[PDB]
Amino acid sequence: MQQYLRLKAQHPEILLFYRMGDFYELFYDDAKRASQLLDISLTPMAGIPYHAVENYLAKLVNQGESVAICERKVVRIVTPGTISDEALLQERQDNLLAAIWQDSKGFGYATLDISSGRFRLSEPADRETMAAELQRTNPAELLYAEDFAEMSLIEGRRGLRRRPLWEFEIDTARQQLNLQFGTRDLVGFGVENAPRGLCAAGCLLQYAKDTQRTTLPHIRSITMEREQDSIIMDAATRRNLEITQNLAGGAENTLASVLDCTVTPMGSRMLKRWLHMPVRDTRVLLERQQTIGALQDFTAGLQPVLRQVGDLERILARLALRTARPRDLARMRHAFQQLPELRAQLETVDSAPVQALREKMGEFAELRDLLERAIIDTPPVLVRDGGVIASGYNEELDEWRALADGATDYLERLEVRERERTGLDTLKVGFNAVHGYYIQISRGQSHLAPINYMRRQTLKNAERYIIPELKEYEDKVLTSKGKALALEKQLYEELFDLLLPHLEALQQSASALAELDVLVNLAERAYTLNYTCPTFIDKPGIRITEGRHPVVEQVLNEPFIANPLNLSPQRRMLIITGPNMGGKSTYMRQTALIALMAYIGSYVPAQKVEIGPIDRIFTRVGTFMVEMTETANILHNATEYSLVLMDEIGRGTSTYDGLSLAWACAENLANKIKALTLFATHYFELTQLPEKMEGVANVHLDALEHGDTIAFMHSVQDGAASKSYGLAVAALAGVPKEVIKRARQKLRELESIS
Amino acid sequence: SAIENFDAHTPMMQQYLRLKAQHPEILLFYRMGDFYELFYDDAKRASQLLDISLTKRGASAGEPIPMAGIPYHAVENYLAKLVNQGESVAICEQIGDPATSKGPVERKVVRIVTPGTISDEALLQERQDNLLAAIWQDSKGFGYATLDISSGRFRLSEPADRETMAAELQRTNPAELLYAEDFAEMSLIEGRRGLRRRPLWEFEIDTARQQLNLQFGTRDLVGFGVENAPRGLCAAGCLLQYAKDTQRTTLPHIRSITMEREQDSIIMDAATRRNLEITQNLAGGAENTLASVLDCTVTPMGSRMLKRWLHMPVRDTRVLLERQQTIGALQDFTAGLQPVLRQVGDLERILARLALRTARPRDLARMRHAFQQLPELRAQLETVDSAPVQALREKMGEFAELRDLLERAIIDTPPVLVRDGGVIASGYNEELDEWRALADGATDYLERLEVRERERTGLDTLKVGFNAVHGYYIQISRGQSHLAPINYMRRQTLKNAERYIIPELKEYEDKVLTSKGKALALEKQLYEELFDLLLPHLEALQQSASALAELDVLVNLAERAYTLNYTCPTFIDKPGIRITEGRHPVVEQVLNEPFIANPLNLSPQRRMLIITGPNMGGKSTYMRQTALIALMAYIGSYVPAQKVEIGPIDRIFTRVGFMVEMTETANILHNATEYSLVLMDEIGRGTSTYDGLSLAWACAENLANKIKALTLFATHYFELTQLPEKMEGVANVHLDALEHGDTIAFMHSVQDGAASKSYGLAVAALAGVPKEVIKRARQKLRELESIS
DNA sequence: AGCTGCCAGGCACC
DNA sequence: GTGCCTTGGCAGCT
Ligand SMILES: Nc1ncnc2c1ncn2[C@@H]1O[C@H](COP(=O)(O)OP(=O)(O)O)[C@@H](O)[C@H]1O
Ligand SMILES: [Mg+2]
Repeated sequence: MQQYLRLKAQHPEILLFYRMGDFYELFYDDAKRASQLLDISLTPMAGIPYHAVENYLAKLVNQGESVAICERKVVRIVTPGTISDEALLQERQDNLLAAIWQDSKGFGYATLDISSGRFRLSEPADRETMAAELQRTNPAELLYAEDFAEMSLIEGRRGLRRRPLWEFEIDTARQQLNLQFGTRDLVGFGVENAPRGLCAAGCLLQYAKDTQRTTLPHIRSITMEREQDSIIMDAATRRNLEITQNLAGGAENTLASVLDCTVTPMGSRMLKRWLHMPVRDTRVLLERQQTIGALQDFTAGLQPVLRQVGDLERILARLALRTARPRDLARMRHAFQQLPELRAQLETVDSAPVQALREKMGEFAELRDLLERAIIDTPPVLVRDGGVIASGYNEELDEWRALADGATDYLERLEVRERERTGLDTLKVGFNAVHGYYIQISRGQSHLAPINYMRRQTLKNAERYIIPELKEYEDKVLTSKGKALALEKQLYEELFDLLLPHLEALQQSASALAELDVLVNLAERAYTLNYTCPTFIDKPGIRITEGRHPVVEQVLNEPFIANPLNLSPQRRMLIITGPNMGGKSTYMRQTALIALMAYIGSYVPAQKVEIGPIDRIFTRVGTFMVEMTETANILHNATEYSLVLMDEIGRGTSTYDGLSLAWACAENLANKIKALTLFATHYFELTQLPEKMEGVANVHLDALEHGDTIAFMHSVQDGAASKSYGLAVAALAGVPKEVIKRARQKLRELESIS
Repeated sequence: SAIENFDAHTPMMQQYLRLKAQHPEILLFYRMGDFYELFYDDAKRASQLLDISLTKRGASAGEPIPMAGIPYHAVENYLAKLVNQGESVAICEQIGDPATSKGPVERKVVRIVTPGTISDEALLQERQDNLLAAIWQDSKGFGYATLDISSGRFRLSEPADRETMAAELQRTNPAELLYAEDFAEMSLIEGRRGLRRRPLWEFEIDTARQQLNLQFGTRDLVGFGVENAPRGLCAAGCLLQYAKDTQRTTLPHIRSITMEREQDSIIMDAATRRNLEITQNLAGGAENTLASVLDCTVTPMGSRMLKRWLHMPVRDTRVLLERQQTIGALQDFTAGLQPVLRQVGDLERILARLALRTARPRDLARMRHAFQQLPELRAQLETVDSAPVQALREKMGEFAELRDLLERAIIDTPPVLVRDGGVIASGYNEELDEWRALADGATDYLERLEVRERERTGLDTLKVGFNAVHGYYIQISRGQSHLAPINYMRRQTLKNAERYIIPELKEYEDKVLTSKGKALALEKQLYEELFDLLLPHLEALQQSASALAELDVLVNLAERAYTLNYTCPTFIDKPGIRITEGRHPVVEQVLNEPFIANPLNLSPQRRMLIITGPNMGGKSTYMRQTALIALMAYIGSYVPAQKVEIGPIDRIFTRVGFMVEMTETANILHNATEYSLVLMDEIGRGTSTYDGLSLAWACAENLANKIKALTLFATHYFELTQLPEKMEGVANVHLDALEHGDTIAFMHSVQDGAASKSYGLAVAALAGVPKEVIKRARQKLRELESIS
């Protein structure tokens, strides 16, 4: 046990699994942390069983831990961002490697999805935009230059990896990026004039390659994510809208929960991506809109077939890495068989892009016929033990099998020859690695074992023998079965050689199939959930009719209530007064969301939506300090094409400081920024604003008082709120009648003064 | 779908289905030979829960039988897994003797492991209580009972309202909760772990009394002062009935019950406990809580007690003074006692296993070891001049006789279990010394017979060996196996060697095996004999463990008082709190800068402080420390300040800033009295400007003028600084700030009077709100300031 | 030292 | 009097 320490040197910053029998023990500083992650005991030992390493691996890997197995030297290493095995990955969630680094000018960024090969790079200018990306992409592993200054950005992130500065040298990166894609220059990818980003990308690429020690011919390109291309959404806005992850960490009662009725895992992952990346370019959208409406009818017929395609993206990765297993080629073939049925259905769909996805989807006939002949219906998990290549694929194999089988058949009749020529009904042939083939007599019966029988193993209640004949046909079995196992593997490896030259076209199929899933889904959702198609206008504005919060309406078993909205440049800002109770917050969020969805190509929960160009979405809807910091970022960055949602700011400090801060903020967003604003507030004094400045208007929520409770409504109406309900609720909440009456007195006296 | 009427099943599955029908909701481990097995549904679940194979074993009444199992020897790993996910398991054992059992061997469920009744070292946590509990509801209140099965501690109580009941669940935090079937307030109990719905009949009062009396050996419950408390007794009844059915043995360590009266201790509510971070930080960890800072006990049974104390402050002026006196006398003796007190270990829980006849060999060895530290504890404490200390030196006994029993009965370091022997020592039982010796002829015998047979046969590969399946043997290699004596009877064959047996050896096989088993049965008989010798003293032993735990706690609090610099507070007759240079006992450690200590004078004439101050000024911390100083004072501990005078305090309320705030606040208005300490922390929420301020006003008014509680009222509303003007008993304090220059500065120092101003704009400016906007908010502020 | 597979002891069934 | 079967232990082969 002294050979562990000297070989920990090899990899210091990584957990070292070490083999001791049927477990993988861990020592020293590494056991404390490994028991503190996986729920096991520390003795400084700690270890796991062999037929479950791949869970106590997938689970350290989930928490940003690279791992290193040790069998004698380090044989396997995994890292959070570089895995591609279906056991280690979560079915419907991206898993990225990222690299980040820092010039004096600003930041360079690069994400890799090792499975899809989806390789993106960006170049955030300021602090908070680098922060917004770290949020959105959620790298499972973060490479960062040692010299990286602003660590408060990535300080507590899981699976951080400090790397030398020289891995972010521009010309080493350029070469290696160009060698990877097979080009002279990266101009065809739109990135040659973007050196910061390319550094991030060169370092990342460098490292991926290392973790794999193979080519990665699925990584054939790179794209850059320009700022002006997307509607920008700060981390806080992403979180408040609950796009994929609800505020409480989970994933239900979220926008994706409602909108994500895709059937392939690769399509779930793509939908979620789109949802986090609304694009400002109406082109791509207007085209998405029209695709989505075309497949309205063809939904029922398409999805159940599309479901059979499966996760063809991730399978295509294990083909590239050459790790793909029997069941993976089997799932690849099953998908090819779907392609013709799908092609038949998209034939009629009159939409130039739907027809493009059918072209891009491919058919792949050779390959479908190839694996139809070369694999059985349902092979076993691994090639390891043969029985995967179908009978009739290759004369030679079949011959070697028929040989083995005729030795099995002999040995069965030998079981019946000896049973007859002994009169002993517990006789039987068996197989075992210890002894090879063997006859076996029960213990009570074993003394009548014929004199030619040679004994070999005394068991508790039986005895085992061998004879020249028996051993001679073992020879026959072992020979055949073994030669034919070696053939299956060679035959199976050749299936890789024939499949790989079409890797390019296949990636394109999975991707076309992936988009087809998403759009077919968005089409079904649009139809089922009574969404309408939003139209786009030139000036900034949001005109909604009977619109809704897409999640709240699916979740609550009370009726939703639909509200209008009418923001234009002549009506930029609504001062929303009245009680809150979620109602005001909902009216706002359904706005952010209806816009988000519009600007993703989806249909929207409303009788009608007109909408202008939006560049950022801000949603302070959630210390006083946080509130003000968030409010600061909004005032510093809103343009007049921003959508800005603000929730009773002022609460938390003094009547007058807050009244004043809120007044000063509304003035600023309405006269200076001129951004389209919903300004929830409680200050009644703010309702004078419409008189004191153009382009502000008053709207409100109200409540009905019946019986023994109070109906907090959901319905926005013109003008200011002429009532308050805090005392109303104090009453229903059990506060002594006399106290309430004293508060009511205090109320009429404080208000009267204003 | 098959009809599975009794007589369609096999004799075995009949026996199973009968026992299983007595445990329909919980897994049944079913001893079948060497394996605990599980069938149907149970197997399906067990398979999912414990990750084990789901298989089949021969249909019974037409349909096949799902099956899952685990060998008997690995049962406790799996009992651990299940108990940790709040699952009960009924253990069914074999009672009979299959060699004289015609049908299936008799089978009785002998125990039931449930999360509130575990008493094994490996299933529990050393520094953390594990309570069973029962709750039930009357038309007019709440009955409630708790057992700590591994010490016998058995309390009962009767909370008057929803919020006190919510306080009591939070405080006690039962791993398991039996609750009556007709319980109304599922808000309290839904979503707790180990929830157990029980039928009304178990909470019937005459039955509770019957059982409880019978367990305690009494005609009535008058001497436990609970004969008065049928609301709570009904809980006890249902608790006990349950314990008995889990354990299925006597429970001699459950000898009394004790009421927890409302007046006997400072009642704090959900909010207050959460917000004082007594044992749980505000995220859920234990890092940096009261208990983290104060808990340097050396035994686990002591760490647990300090935590019950911290959680239930006592209002007995006499218990408190005796406690302070102890922390005083013992201050010099902490360095010597603690290293000795540590070796006592967790005797509390050992005596639990002793009560249940469960204790293992290493349990008795550590009981012996504890006994061995008593004479040195009696020395160290004799010289200490303090009667309370001397009554603990007294109560902790010495136990010279039982110590000499374990020293003669058991070897120094025995194995974990009795099941293989090697526990009882030489000299204790002469019949065992005799049986051991006949069994250990190996010292040179099999070696001698081996060597003499190798020379007689001339067959160098000849070895003697035992293998568990075929007994002893003489082995010969296959090269030489045809040359072996004709006398050698072939016994076991192998690939390259052939083992034989002869009379001389088969006879030594028998001499050895019957004697080894005779010696194990007798040893197991001697071991269980230890329990009957010890058990008679169980009561005086329990009183010892308690003594040593309390000593651990006090010796601790003494050391804590020295190293952290605390002073004995004094108590007074009327309500009031008077702190000179006092600190938050916790936050003055996590901080790597000196803690700005602060004063406080609360009296019946100066009983509400409106507390203003900027955000992050130190307001919440000022209130938190006030309650922790009151909290520590009322456990007998020394306190984090220079001087403290504190009056009686019945209850502590906390509100920290919808329909929930309103209710919480109403509870404070209904149950607060002159003797309560109330912390409103920035309350008052409305749907308009002056909505919520109005309520805070009326609430502050009502608290000052009608309730007359002691009150720390932190506030953002400057409107409330006018309260002293109008209200009697109300005064303004503030946490100082220096805008002075352009920046902030939090001086963290409480001062008299209203604050100079609110700092909202300055704090907004510090957040990075653009200057042009702060400039215009100020233009607006001077607008609003001009009204008055 | 590593991998394979008999064995533990109940009871049902032929 | 052989059948059948969980999991963990370690014997019996390399
Ligand atoms: N007496 C003090 N001395 C030094 N630091 C303090 C003191 N009181 C509070 N603080 C620090 O200031 C922080 C914020 O204090 P806090 O009580 O929350 O102010 P407020 O409640 O008014 O918002 C605390 O977490 C603590 O670290
Ligand atoms: Mg505070």
